[PDB]
Amino acid sequence: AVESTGNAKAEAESRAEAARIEGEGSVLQAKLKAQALAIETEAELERVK
Amino acid sequence: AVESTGNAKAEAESRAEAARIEGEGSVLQAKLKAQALAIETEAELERVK
Repeated sequence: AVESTGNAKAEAESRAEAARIEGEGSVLQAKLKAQALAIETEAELERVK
Repeated sequence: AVESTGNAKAEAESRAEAARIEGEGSVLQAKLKAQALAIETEAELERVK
């Protein structure tokens, strides 16, 4: 019981870790993507104007 | 009886463990996904506006 629960807990917490780093990393990368799209669509809107 | 119930209990608790880590991990990852979709659709709604 301790063995199977141990390994399953290990793989599961591994997925939780990957999910967390993917989480915050998605947050920051989406934020820089937000600034990028913002400045790009801004200059684009200007010159197109 | 103790043997079969023991092994079945082990595998079952293993599934419970995986279900729990999948649970909270789904919670946190869905939350970061929520912030990501929020900021992304926010900046998107702005520039599109």
